[PDB]
Amino acid sequence: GGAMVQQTAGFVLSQLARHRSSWNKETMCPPLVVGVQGPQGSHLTGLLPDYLEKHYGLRLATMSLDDFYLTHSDQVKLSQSEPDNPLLNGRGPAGTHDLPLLEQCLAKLKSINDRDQRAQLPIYDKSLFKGEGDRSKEVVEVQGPIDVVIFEGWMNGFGPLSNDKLEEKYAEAGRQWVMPTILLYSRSTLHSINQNLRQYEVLWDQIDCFVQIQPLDLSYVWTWRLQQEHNMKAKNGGNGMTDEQVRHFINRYMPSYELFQDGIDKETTSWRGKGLRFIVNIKREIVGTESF
Repeated sequence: GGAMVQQTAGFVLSQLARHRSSWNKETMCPPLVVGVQGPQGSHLTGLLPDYLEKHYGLRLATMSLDDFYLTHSDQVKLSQSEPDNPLLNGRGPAGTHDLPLLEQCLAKLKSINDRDQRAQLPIYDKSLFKGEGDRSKEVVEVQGPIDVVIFEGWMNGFGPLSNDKLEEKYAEAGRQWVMPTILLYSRSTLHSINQNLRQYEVLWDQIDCFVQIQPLDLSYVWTWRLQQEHNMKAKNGGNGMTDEQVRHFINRYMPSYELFQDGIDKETTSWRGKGLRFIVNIKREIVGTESF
């Protein structure tokens, strides 16, 4: 109900109206697909659906990237095929998501207004296999018609690099050295994640407009994720990662922020000119907004 939710609602409503005006086909207008990206550390995508449904009469469906991780069996196969890549030894980065399922579900949602109008979305249970995670048997039932699809994720919209450009960033980091986390990894490990990320471009191209939460400084992500783990531990009897384990956890994600986050803001994206960025301080207060 706060400023970010209200401002994001205004943007969704305006983008929906443009989408509906622009639709130049004989079939029904598809849902507006809103991509959402923001760092580790309720929150926007937890509050925004009920706000739009209650106050603006919209029907929403939400896709969260983490619910589309590979099944545990498939992730084990991935780890075994890339034993020297620490980033692929468990869920998280590019390559650890089920891209056929993501594409199938987004295409299903995008045809859900056609005139039968139903979709099923996966749920991922991070506690299974002693915390390694697996797809749940439970699903989310979606009943059309749908005005808006929120498709959110810590790396949604992240763009791959040319080989030369990845090398450029890796070499630059080495000449400068808050150590850049890409220096924790081999060049071949980083190239693999980059190549994995190229497979997401068909998925990104299904997004119509975009909302991004950008910290003033990438260092906030560590601080926020520590707060989150302490908050969760304080409410669930004290079960969670240690501070050191949170650090190692976030060090697996930070190279992706360092290398690929700028791909959200570039001339070739499907949401170019239809993006809203919130710039936030460490207290998560909006300190600026930008369009992209």
